[PDB]
Amino acid sequence: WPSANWWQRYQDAQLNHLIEEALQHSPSLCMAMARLKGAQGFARQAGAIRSFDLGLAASATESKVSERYQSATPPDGWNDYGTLTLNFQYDFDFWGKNRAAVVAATSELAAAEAESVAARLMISTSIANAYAELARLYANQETVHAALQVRNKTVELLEKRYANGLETLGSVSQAKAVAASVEAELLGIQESIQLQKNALAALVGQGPDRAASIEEPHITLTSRYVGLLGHRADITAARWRAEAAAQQVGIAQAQFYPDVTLSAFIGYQAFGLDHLFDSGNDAGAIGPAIYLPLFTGGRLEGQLTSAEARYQEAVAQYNGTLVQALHEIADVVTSSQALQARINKTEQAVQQAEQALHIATNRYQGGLATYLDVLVAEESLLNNQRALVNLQSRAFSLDLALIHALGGGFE
Amino acid sequence: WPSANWWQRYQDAQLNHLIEEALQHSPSLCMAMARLKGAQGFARQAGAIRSFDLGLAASATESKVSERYQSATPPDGWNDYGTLTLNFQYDFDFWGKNRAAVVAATSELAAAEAESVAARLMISTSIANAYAELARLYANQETVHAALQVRNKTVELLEKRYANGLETLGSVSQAKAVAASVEAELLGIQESIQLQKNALAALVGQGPDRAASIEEPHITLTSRYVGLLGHRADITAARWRAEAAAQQVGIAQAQFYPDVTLSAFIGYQAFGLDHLFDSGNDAGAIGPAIYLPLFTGGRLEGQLTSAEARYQEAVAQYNGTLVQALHEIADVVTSSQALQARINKTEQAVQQAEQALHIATNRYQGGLATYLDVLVAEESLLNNQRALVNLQSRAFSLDLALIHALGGGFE
Amino acid sequence: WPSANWWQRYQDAQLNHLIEEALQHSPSLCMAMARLKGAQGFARQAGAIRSFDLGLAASATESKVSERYQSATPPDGWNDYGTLTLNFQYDFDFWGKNRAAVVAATSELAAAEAESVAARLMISTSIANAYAELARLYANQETVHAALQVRNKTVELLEKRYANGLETLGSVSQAKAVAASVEAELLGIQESIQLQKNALAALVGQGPDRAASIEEPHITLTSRYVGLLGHRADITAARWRAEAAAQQVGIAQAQFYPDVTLSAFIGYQAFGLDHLFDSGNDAGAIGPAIYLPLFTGGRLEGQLTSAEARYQEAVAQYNGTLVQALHEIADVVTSSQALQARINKTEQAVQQAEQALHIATNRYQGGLATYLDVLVAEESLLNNQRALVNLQSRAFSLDLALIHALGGGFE
Ligand SMILES: CCCCCCCCO[C@H]1O[C@H](CO)[C@@H](O)[C@H](O)[C@H]1O
Ligand SMILES: CCCCCCCCO[C@H]1O[C@H](CO)[C@@H](O)[C@H](O)[C@H]1O
Ligand SMILES: CCCCCCCCO[C@H]1O[C@H](CO)[C@@H](O)[C@H](O)[C@H]1O
Ligand SMILES: [Hg+2]
Ligand SMILES: [Hg+2]
Ligand SMILES: [Hg+2]
Ligand SMILES: [Hg+2]
Ligand SMILES: [Hg+2]
Ligand SMILES: [Hg+2]
Repeated sequence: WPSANWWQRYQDAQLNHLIEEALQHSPSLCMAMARLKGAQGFARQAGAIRSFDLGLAASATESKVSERYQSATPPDGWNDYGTLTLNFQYDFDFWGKNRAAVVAATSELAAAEAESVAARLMISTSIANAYAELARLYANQETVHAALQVRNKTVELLEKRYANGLETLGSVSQAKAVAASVEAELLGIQESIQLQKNALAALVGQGPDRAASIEEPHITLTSRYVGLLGHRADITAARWRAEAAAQQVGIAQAQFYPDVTLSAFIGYQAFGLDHLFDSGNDAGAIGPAIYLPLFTGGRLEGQLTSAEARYQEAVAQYNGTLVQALHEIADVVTSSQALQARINKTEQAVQQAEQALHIATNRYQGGLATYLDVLVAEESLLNNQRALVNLQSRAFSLDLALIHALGGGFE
Repeated sequence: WPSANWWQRYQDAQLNHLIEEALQHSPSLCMAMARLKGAQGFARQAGAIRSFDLGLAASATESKVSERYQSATPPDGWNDYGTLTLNFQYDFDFWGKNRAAVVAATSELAAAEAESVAARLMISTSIANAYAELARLYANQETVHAALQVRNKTVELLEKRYANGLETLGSVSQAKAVAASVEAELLGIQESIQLQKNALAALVGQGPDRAASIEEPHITLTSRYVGLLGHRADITAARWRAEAAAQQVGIAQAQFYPDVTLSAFIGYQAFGLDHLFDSGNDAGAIGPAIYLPLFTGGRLEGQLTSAEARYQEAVAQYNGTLVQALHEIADVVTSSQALQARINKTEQAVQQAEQALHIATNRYQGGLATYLDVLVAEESLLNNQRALVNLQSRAFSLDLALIHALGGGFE
Repeated sequence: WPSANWWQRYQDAQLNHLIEEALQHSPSLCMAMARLKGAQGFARQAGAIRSFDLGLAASATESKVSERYQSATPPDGWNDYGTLTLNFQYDFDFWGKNRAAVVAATSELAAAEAESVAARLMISTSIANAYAELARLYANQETVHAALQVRNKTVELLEKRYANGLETLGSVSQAKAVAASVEAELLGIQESIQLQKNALAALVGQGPDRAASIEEPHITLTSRYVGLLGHRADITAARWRAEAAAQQVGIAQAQFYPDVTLSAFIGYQAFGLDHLFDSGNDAGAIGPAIYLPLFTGGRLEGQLTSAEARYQEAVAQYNGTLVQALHEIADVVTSSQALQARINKTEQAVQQAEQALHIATNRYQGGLATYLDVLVAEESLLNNQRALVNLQSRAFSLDLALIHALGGGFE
């Protein structure tokens, strides 16, 4: 199914180059890279909760103690003190709170990894879809330009006839109005082409000088040959975020249980900075502490409610993502299955209108039909030719819609 | 005005069932439920600030004191100590800071309650609007299919005539081009119908198998029979959020004032863990503390500026919501008042075009008018019939727009 | 180039008044003001990190000390204690962490200042663009109303003719269908005009009574006469945010280095509240402390990774903004350069169609051409006249697009 570099299947080295440029260096690329690195840093920070912490502390203080407060034998006046210690703290994690925190953070990272794939897909498909439109525009340009050549040929026939007393000025004027209108349409298409090149340049992270070297597409379209949702990075990301939320419910539950910590220090403390290192002025301690909240008035309880709510939200978000992915795939299937008959009937309208015009103009070049018959046929032909070109372009768009709906093929 | 289950007024048990399904269980539903529960948990957490807090603390420590630091008679060497205490803390709230915090949180909850109603409205109206489009599509299907039957009948008349030397091949070819084009339009409509069923399935939280049982709508539209803004949950929510912001200004102001707290503990402390419970090794304390910031270099001041700014923003947000609600209601009124005359003139175009076609085809079936007169009339008729069906559908859309603009009728 | 009050160049005091109203008082205005004040408050709060902090603390405690814990000569029973102190804290900032924090906050403020300019631009251009559409609608109203007068004149000619046996009922019916359709189009345009007035009222922060005094625009369009990006407030804001992020990388780096603080207090502490102020019960201290983290298990490291990621994101965001601004300017140039030829060819279609109609109707008023020739010409004329009016309106839209792309002229 969809390749990793799936755009290569269209055999357009243009398209290949545009996507390749965007995926090597472009702002959308860099932002996606950055957002993944962010999640990596966040995961790293979270994992620290399961380590011990070590720090060095030192102080020098000039202090005067109250004479009648907490010491029966306080030193007199202002004296200097110093300390210099190595300090240690470790949280025991008896209920798994901190482990759950790390699982939540790593689940977020897994979601971030999936989102980086989704970002690659969003870049490549945004370019391919813009390219599809460029191709559609160039097709409409060819169709309208060819019609213009004909409209001009009709004016000049009708003018030669009018000159020889074989046609009216009304017909001539109408034909000139038709030709001017078709040319106006062509100019609009040509503007759109250039606008679309500008957009492609921006999509690949470049200024508008990149647009100057964009040429007519040459796309080769080949027919291809619930279980279909496993390459959807959005579903994967939402899965992992629902896992992270579940873990956060666990954290909130574990906050009701005793927290057991271990602290320690070792170093020197002295009355007199010049005595900091004297024999006997070492100090140290180690021991566990436990804290058990007994009544918080709603803090622990409310936090648990909020964590449950976030889990429920995340599950609903996952469900929504599944529903939306199935909708997207269902639509691609619907439209893909409808396309051939649409094209078929529109081809038939083109061909019958082309016959109509051929007969109308033969008859005109021989004085049996009016100019009006020609105008009506010309208009019907052009309208159907444009409809056809747009449906042919739709085949490419639908192939791209399938690739998007399947989530690409990054692997 | 708008009922609680307002969609029932259209007398389409289909529509009723789709909305009912979505409101019983669907991802959009669940996310809305979850976001309300979240606000409930947040409110619960906030209310804790006005309670006292109670906790149990215990520790066992092996400690060596410096010989010449803070004790004139320090114990020698490394000794074991233990503590086990019940701890209590209460913030007095003399300036109402904490009360304002709870008012802010409960105001947010009231806003969240209003937003849950808005979410129900967004679900039901999104479904009804998608349904409106489904109905419009089925109407265009009937209109275009009926026209197709006629186009085919015209081909086969013109072919019988051409066969008998009474018509040209040009006419025949044009008529076939017209019929193929009308059929191509029909196929496009039929695709849209299926796409719209897919969308309805997704809107009610279901996979695309739900779409398979969606049938043609049968909507019954009945005419109905600043003060009109009280069912707007968005205005209510913004109201309450502006209240919450106002309270937060109060909090920021109160941070300049003295904070008075009460702390207490009771328990046991001992040199020697085996002596933890000995007579005389109980320890306890109670008392108030007061802290008054005297200079913070911009922390309190900046926090007040930020809180005032948030209030101003929230008031502007409320004002914007009022303006937008009035715009929405004004537009519904504008369009509702315009609709009948639009329909009237478009009905007149339909009927006159239908007469034109009838005369053109009678005249054709008797050799007085061209095929061209028939083509022009057929085209004019179909264009006007589609315009009419779209305006008739607009009546339903406008009724739904009114319900949305009034904020529904949940009560 | 673009003035500060650039809309004045269109010489429409209407437009001037609408924009002026919105910029004096409107919800969008107020929200923008509020968001700037917020950033000001945040900057103020951040700057506090470089000041010292002063506070007053007092306590009164009833306390019972354990007999055999930490004092060899503990007081007996429950006794009262009091304290009353002035407390001082100052962070030294040897590595520039706190300075970087303030630079980051002031850079955010500079970005907020730029965004307030962008908000002014978004307000004025949203109004001008809505006004452009209002003008376009009024032009289409004039064009369609004038065509309607003609369509009605054609019905009544064809009816007088049909009455005298000189025309068919088919022609009459077709002409009536055409007129009804043109009137239906007019009614739709008139609805749109009123909807557009409603939108303008909302855009200037007013209820729908403001819409009642909005009249036909009278815009005067005058031709004007990478380096072009310096008035883009979005680029400026993104610049400053990338600076703020860079500083935050510095903060994260500086967190690995020793933190040196200074603390002090002075006051009174006493056993016996009635002795709080007794000679010798003063207490005080001053001194520096240093903390150096030695191992944090990923906290410092992960924070640095996250800060680098945010910098990278912000740089990419800046780059994206540059690319998007260049795209916007490139499009304005593309479309501006295309416009004249589009208008020219469309003017030619109008004029030739107008000749066609004139000849068709002269010939009709003299029995040489059919009604059909008239219908075809009338339709072609109207279609081209509307296309022209829309292209003329486009000239105004493009001028506004240029002003937007250049970022206005606030100075
Ligand atoms: C990473 C280094 C950790 C060890 C720090 C040990 C600090 C205290 O250590 C010391 O202090 C005394 C007072 O001078 C001496 O009497 C000692 O012999 C000595 O062990
Ligand atoms: C919720 C329980 C709160 C009460 C805890 C009281 C702890 C201290 O209580 C005690 O400690 C002493 C030392 O053993 C005794 O001499 C006592 O008679 C006793 O009151
Ligand atoms: C802003 C005011 C700062 C100064 C506070 C000084 C508090 C301690 O000050 C004092 O305490 C004693 C005990 O009564 C006396 O013996 C003193 O003479 C006196 O200096
Ligand atoms: Hg990057
Ligand atoms: Hg990069
Ligand atoms: Hg739920
Ligand atoms: Hg649910
Ligand atoms: Hg404001
Ligand atoms: Hg304001």
